[PDB]
Amino acid sequence: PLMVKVLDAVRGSPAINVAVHVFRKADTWEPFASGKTSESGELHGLTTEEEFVEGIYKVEIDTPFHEHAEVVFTANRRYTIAALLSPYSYSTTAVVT
Amino acid sequence: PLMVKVLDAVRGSPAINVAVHVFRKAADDTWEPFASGKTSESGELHGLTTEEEFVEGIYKVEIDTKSYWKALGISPFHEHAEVVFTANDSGPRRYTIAALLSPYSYSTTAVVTN
Amino acid sequence: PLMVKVLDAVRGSPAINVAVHVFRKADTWEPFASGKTSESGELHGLTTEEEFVEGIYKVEIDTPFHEHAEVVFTANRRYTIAALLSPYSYSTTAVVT
Amino acid sequence: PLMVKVLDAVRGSPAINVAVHVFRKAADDTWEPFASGKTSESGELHGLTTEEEFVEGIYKVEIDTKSYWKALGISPFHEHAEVVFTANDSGPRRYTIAALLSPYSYSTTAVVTN
Repeated sequence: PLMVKVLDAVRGSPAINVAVHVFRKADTWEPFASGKTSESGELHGLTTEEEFVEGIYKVEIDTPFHEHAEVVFTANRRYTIAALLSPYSYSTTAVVT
Repeated sequence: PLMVKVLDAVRGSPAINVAVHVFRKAADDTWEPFASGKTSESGELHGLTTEEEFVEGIYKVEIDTKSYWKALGISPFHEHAEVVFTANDSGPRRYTIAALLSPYSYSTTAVVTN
Repeated sequence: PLMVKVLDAVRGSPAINVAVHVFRKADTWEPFASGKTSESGELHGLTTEEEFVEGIYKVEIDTPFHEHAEVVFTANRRYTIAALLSPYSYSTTAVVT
Repeated sequence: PLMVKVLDAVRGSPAINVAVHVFRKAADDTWEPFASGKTSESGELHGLTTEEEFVEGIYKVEIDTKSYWKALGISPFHEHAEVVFTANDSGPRRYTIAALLSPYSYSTTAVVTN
């Protein structure tokens, strides 16, 4: 029900072996799921539909400048959270089907 | 030293009266409130901080986009647009966080000057 | 060797049934390939590796404001041209593997 | 009535001295040269046209990004960043084309004011 795809805007490639942390809003953040992006820049199998209940979720992407993406959304369909990384910028898109 | 500029990609206009919250990471890893405001008619927010108070650290900028879109009659995806970055670790710099907003997508760009 | 994916940033969905025209630089533009995006917002089978030779290509995406994406690049790997559409903005990303 | 602003997402800075070419579609569907210039130290380009000459029509803005990146020591994907749009079909408006550049990605946003 939830997938994450990370792309590298400098190289035009998947961002590989990037640590991704997913949190669910308790109201502090409690760890929900995590992994490292694959060769395709993807992270699948983070959760099941049974455990991916309604609530607020945060996707953190931990890769001369340090910045960090934090994607916060209400969920519950299938969700793809895409992020495109640059040294001084990122973009994120949600595809909900 | 710290400003925020927000554009609306649905209207092709500045995003006006968008709430922005800035936090700074404290030594014990909590987020302390640092500054807040709302964007002007030009989609800009100035006066968040002074050079004295904007010390080296890790800062989190949250742009309250859900409230913005809903007031426009759009049901958006994200709660906020958010970015975390390290500031002033090579001495004082001036930072503009430039955000481009769509209901299901956003970008945040740091424009850093010396 | 060449695929195109179109997304809708207002709806968080594939952009479906959007006409896409591909041109190759002759130096005017001559039609190289075209189609309409599928249910997944994708356009596959535009060309074969044999015919996708080195050169300059242009991908045109024809969907109170009218604007139009034109993505121009030198090719020749596999190329994914992604575009994300908004009423007054678009983004495009190239993933080359 | 027509300005261009360009940011560099690799350097987190304005994109300076980037060539920009604007074209207008003629009645017989050819593209006629309309205006050109280079961005300033602030990444901005003004003075492309006057209100008189910026009539209703379809305009194409090309930002010469390949030359820009290569001078920086980056091998980019695109030849240019390009956008085609209809201008002034509801009477005169002022347009800013705001571009955000990375080697393998860009966005172009029209900020339209009355």
